[PDB]
Amino acid sequence: SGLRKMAQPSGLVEPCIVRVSYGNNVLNGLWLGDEVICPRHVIASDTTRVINYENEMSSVRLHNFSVSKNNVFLGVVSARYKGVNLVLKVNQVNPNTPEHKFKSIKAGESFNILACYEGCPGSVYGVNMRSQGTIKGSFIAGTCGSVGYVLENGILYFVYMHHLELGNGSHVGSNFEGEMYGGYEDQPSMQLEGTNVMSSDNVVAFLYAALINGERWFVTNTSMSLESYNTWAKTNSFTELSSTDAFSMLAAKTGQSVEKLLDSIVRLNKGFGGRTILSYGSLCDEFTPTEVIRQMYGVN
Amino acid sequence: SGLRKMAQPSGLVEPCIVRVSYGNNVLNGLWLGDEVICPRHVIASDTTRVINYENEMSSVRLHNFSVSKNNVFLGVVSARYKGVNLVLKVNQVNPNTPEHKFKSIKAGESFNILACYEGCPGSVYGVNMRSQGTIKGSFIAGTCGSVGYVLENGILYFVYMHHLELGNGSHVGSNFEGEMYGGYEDQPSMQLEGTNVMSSDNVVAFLYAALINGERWFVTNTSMSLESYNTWAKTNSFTELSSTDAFSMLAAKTGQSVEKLLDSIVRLNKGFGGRTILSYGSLCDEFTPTEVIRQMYGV
Repeated sequence: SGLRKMAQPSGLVEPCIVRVSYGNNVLNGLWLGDEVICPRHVIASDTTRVINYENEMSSVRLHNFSVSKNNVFLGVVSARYKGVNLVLKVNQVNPNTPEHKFKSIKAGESFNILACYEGCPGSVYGVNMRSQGTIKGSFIAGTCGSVGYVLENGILYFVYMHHLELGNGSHVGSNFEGEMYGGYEDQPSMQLEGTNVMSSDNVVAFLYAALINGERWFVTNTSMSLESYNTWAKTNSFTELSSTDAFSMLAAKTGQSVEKLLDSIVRLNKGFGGRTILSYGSLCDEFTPTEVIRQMYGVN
Repeated sequence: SGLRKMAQPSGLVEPCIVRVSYGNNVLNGLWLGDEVICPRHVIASDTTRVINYENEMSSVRLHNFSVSKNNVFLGVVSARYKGVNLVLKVNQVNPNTPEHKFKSIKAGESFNILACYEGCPGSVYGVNMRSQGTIKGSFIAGTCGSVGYVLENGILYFVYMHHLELGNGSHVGSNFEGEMYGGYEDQPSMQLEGTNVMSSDNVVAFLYAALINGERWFVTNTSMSLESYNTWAKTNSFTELSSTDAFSMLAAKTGQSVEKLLDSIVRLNKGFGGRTILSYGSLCDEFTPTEVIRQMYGV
């Protein structure tokens, strides 16, 4: 069973998705307790040109918001910005609010996206946060407000809320404190993403998955120390490898030390030639050590 | 923008998942009404040797089954085989049984898998049915009994239950009528998969997505008519293309009419020459035209 991207189940999250419209703008929000959070650009008069958010808020009329789960309509009793998110106090507590926390995702970490269309959950898939604070997902007009979440040992953390797409196609969102990942502005502007730095952690994990799957052609039987690799990485847009401790059970299971995979990376970064790994034509950094271990052995 | 294999939400299915054990075997079952369905091989006293299902059925002792949700067990009142599925009547109705239907998936069609580990929902991902009736999923020991479903216009359909993995890594399961997709036997035998036939309409969809996503290297100053492509298709493990009717909007926004993409397929089959398309080193037939259209400019 090769390496494919998965999402954790979505059932705890689905009951919290609501439809939010204001003016001609429609998107999704997240309903926990007596509050609904959604991108603040929903109250903007024209999201196509620069927005003066202070003015849009001063002119705001609460009864112009339409917030709904299905046939359930939520009166908005107040609205305030919390960074790039709008927080709407509403007249009903969501009876299906799951127990949860909030946290921010770091470069190289994976999480789940529940893509929603006008208030209706549509799909779910796994993503991985890139160094510049963007993700390579799949969002179309109307998916703003979609929610990113991760479950860790029974704890549900909400971690992302979708805002916009960069000119280069990458996707940008915020955490629930309202800080935009990557620092990008919620405006129609020419901001650039910048150069992305590959996660060595995840690429080493990708190669272990390939070994476990029966592909070993990139195996060198020559090992590169963690220090030599790290100096090489600072100069080739890859992150410094923490320690080799995260791969202990993977190295034991395949018989390949991390240092041999490090040597494989330096060589494979030159180019796969006419060969592939897990059907990819180049190194993949989308899978974390923990994703691979669960997917390959399932002990989580 | 962007193309990813996605799955439809699992909230309706998760409450139906249960742990079913018997002997040294532990796998998953689907709990609907007062019945639990699971792969009948959970009854095998020895899974390393050919299984005689009549004998395992004759000597069954209902008390040896253990069926539970969370740490809560259910009583097994009876057990019968329905094709390769084991059906167990239990002493209790699932109060969370969603409204549902059952249907069979055809070659080239996509559906969702809710991968489960010994009674517990662990992950959700989309798959697509191969010509020989198998899927390329990610199932590891303990995920047998995982469930395949599809949502269409608000109607939930259960379509697959996972049984086993063939020597070549391909995955085999049955429908809810108890028929194994592809007619494979539910035995620990070394049966082969058979020649895999690539779905053409899905490959064109994929190439269209690559165009929309910005890759053009594979597009050339050429066109291969519907009729001639369908001819090459027949002797090169590829299906026939009914019409170009499905691609109107894709062909319209990319500016590449279908017959040009058909030409690309014929020429990529021999290798990408080291290049990639949406990151893959070979052609992908895992996405249907509808799946791609909905993700490209939105429905």
